[PDB]
Amino acid sequence: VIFKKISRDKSVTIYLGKRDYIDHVERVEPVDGVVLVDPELVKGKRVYVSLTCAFRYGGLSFRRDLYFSQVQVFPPVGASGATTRLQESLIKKLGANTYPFLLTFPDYLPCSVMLQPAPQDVGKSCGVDFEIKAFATHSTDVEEDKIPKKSSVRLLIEKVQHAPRDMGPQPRAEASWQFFMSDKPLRLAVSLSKEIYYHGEPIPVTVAVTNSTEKTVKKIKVLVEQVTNVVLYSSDYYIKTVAAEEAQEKVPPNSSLTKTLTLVPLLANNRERRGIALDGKIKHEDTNLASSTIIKEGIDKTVMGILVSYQIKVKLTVSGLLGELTSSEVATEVPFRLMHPQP
Repeated sequence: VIFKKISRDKSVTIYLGKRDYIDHVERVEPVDGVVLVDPELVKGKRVYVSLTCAFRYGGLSFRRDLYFSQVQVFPPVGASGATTRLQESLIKKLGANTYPFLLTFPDYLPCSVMLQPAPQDVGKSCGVDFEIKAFATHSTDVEEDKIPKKSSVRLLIEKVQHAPRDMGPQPRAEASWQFFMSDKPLRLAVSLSKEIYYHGEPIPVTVAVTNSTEKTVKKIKVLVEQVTNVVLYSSDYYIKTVAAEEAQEKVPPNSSLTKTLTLVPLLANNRERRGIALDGKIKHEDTNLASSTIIKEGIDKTVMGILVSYQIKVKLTVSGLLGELTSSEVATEVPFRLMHPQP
């Protein structure tokens, strides 16, 4: 759906073909668009188009430009390169005051992520925004580099994480426990079907409990936890359960059990959207859980602003022996990556 935005003084209008731009690790879809100007109003002026990736935190406020690119589209510079089908269409259709622009993403950026704090959280609101801006600027004998608000337009865009071609090794885990006063172990092996999952895709967690203890494994709980780490400006940490299933089955003393439970991590699983890393405005409707942060090798993690990750957590609730006051709970975790399907 081709969408446009006109400036207040109607001098600079900007057209884009889409709002979501696909990052699939291998490459990122460039921002190809067009700018229709009113030659009467932009006469003697210059019109630029900019791409900005900013991390914001927060009145108290912090902002870091994770990436910035800018080009002049009027008057023309003559170095635009080959035009795309969308650009050619829009130019041939809108008239002659139409000037194409192409703004590429680098490979060291994160994707669109927003985070609003919950009452039990000490962190402030933060996120990563992507913004395209077309503006007209000019100088005079009294002022230079004057950019009036009326001669400019902004468009918020999305940068969406999609699965790359390859994929990590099969997620596996193994934890063993020896409790107080007994060298008898409780072993727990956990495997996932694959290392990358898609938003909405069922996640098969295979759980193998080898219980050599005199204790009873009263409960087997499997969660999908979203761990999020703000890594710029303030060191905030969040961890929320976004999916949960129990086994409805126990493991008696000196017993073994292997079962498969299927978790689907969805934002719709909890009405509470706060304290969770999302991929859009916390009140919109197509907002999903943020995709796993894919940190490219050699890059310093802090330039991602917000690190998002997902893990399967297997919790075992074991019974107390004679003399013990309460039950006990042990747990293990196995990481995995969540994102949108391949292009």
